[PDB]
Amino acid sequence: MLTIETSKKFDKDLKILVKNGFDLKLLYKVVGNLATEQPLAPKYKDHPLKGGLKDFRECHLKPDLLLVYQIKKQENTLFLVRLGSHSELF
Repeated sequence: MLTIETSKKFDKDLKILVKNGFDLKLLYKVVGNLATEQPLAPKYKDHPLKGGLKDFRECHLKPDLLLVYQIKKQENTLFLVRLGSHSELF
């Protein structure tokens, strides 16, 4: 399967959600849904970004939370990017 990587800005994102209301295992648990992309909220539904950067896609595991990440088939790994909410971060 594909591993799970983390970025810098990402580490600073969870710290803001964990205080307001978030779980640690939730991420390692949602990974199974990120690789398959089954839920992603029916009304939301994951989608690409396009515009010079095709290797970039964001989803929403929760009804009020996004999740930007980038896949790397070169070594089958799931590298995350961002995660949280617009109102939360700002």
